[PDB]
Amino acid sequence: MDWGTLQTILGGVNKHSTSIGKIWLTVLFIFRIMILVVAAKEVWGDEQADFVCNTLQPGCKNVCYDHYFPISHIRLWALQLIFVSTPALLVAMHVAWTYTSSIFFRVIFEAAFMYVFYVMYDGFSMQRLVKCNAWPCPNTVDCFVSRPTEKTVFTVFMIAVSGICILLNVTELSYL
Amino acid sequence: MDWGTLQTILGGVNKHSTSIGKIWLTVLFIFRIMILVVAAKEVWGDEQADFVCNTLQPGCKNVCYDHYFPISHIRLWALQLIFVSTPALLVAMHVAWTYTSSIFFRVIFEAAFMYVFYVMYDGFSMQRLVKCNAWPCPNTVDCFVSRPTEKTVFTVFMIAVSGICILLNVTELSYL
Repeated sequence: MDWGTLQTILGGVNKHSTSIGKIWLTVLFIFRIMILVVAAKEVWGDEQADFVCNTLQPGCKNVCYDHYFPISHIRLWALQLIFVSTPALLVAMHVAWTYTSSIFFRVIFEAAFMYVFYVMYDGFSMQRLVKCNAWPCPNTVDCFVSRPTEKTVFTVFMIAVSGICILLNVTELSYL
Repeated sequence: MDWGTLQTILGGVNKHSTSIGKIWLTVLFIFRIMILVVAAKEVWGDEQADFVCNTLQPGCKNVCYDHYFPISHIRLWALQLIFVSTPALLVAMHVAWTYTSSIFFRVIFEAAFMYVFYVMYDGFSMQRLVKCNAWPCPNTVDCFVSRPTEKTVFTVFMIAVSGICILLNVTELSYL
């Protein structure tokens, strides 16, 4: 891939005691894109052949995999970014009803993804072994995970990023 | 093995217009012993590793094997013989309440084994493929058999033998 190949005329800088946010926020935008693609198919890209189930039950790997991973972290992120992406191309150029409502959209989205995330991954963690007692899964069986530490780390990162994103997003939203 | 190694003094033969049965019946006794041991562990002796089940279900071979073969033919025979065996050593020597009741026992046993047999192997046959839909056997699966023709043949034999056994057994039971 390659994303962004024309940014040369940016001599105009800020002078006020504000609009520091847009710097921080474009930086976090670009950042999160890199951070994503660089580790995109490279942490969670694997986790299909990595959910070993101690059994001889047919299918129970698939069963428990959806049971505990309806969706992977990186998708909720990918979405979180895209919904939080549309205000970016908006704020690309501003001076001359929406504009600040773009800022607010950007806030509330990111908030939503945080909440529903912690609803799903309660404990902000990756259990080393998830058991499973699904229908075909004849009793409570065991179902492993690879690299739970890893995924936990990058999750801590992205959530911290979400917090700072919103804090400057809102710190300039709160101009009154 | 070796069974029977002392029979020399049998010069006394029958002269009446009866007791032909005891000849026929001792012959059928000895016969069925040979017939058994010669093919004993040699037709049904195999059928443990011979009940292939098209599946990947664990255990479903054992499951369906008991399902369709609670017990093998040769056991019902083995029993049929033994219950029908005790009157033999009785009638070994006779001239001088039981004696004829031994004959009747010998009849009714053999009859019973015939009936319950056909209850179990209905159709006097060996199906080339028995399906199976047991609990672990996830859907209706297939479960093969080896040498069904063979076993069918020797079954036809033993049942015919049962018929003639009883017919002479009773033909001399019916003396009045």
